[PDB]
Amino acid sequence: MLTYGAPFNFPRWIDEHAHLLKPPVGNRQVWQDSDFIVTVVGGPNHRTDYHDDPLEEFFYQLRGNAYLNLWVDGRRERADLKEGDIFLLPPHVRHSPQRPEAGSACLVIERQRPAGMLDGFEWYCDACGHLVHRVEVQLKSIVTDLPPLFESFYASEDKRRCPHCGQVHPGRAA
Amino acid sequence: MLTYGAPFNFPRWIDEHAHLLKPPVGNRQVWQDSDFIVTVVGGPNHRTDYHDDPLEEFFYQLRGNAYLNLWVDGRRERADLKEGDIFLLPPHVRHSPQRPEAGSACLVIERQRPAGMLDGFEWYCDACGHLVHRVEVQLKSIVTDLPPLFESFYASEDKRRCPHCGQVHPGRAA
Ligand SMILES: O=C(O)c1ccccn1
Ligand SMILES: O=C(O)c1ccccn1
Ligand SMILES: [Fe+2]
Ligand SMILES: [Fe+2]
Ligand SMILES: [Fe+2]
Ligand SMILES: [Fe+2]
Repeated sequence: MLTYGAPFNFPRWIDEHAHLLKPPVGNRQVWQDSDFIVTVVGGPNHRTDYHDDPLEEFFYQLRGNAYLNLWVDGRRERADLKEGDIFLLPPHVRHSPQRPEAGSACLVIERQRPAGMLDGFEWYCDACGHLVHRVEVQLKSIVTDLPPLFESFYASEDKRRCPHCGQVHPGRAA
Repeated sequence: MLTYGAPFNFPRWIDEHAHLLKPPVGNRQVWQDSDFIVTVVGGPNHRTDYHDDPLEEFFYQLRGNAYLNLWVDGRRERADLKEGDIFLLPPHVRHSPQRPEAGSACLVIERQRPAGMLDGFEWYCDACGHLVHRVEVQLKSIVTDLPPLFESFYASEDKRRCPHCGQVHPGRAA
């Protein structure tokens, strides 16, 4: 059977879910309990965490523009997602997506992670660039598994303290 | 490093590869040697084989219209991919994509299959509906692993012969 339902018009779906593609929610997963995790992410949203995904991430910036702050070869780099761009991110490339525009929409496709394959979330020192804190998580549900992780970092000067230079990371906004 | 390169404009890429999105080639994979197999499929193309994919298939019909002939719950059914539609096909749902329109373009995303996880290709009797022939294949490369499979079916009245009613399947065109 068609477990995931029939085909349906994507622009219409995006328009119908526009109220969820903005703060405070910001994103909406298309199908539940599927192997391919298909999400539409809107904006505005800025963030300071880097994601270490053990599998690939596919991006197709449908409306508006965004960018990914990356670590590439030990250096801070930026990959721009201009409207119309597609991009495939290799496993483990650290990325912090920034989505400054309201009304923007990006198709992001990932795979469910197998048991034992963990995701990392990391923060780096604005002053010296050293890793400040890393949490590894078995990501089963984004909604329940992820926000408390972020909240616990923001609430803790210990977690936010750079082990190299001692500077306390700002937390939620940089 | 960005193994798969930087982001790039998708409509421009599709326009630049338009000569490959029509007979005799018909499709073009976007990135090589990636876990996510990302393809753009054009037209026109009609076919008689059903695919039994052990993993999910994601579709986004970007330009023009297409449709999938399916077996759902023991009955012949059709899922239309109208321009703008997205669709997620569950594993093992038999599907025969038909792409009647020139200039059409559909984003199709699949995963590389692990060793031991095989794809099936099947043909069914137009008269009685019984399975006529099935081949299982470890799909490593579409270009080399798949066309000879199809050719060997078309060239063989034995393979094309229905075991229930004896009718010889037409082969390439129905
Ligand atoms: O939710 C994710 O997995 C993700 C996607 C893009 C950038 C950072 N994180
Ligand atoms: O190439 C495939 O895996 C495929 C895709 C869609 C329909 C039939 N086959
Ligand atoms: Fe990510
Ligand atoms: Fe520091
Ligand atoms: Fe298929
Ligand atoms: Fe038959």
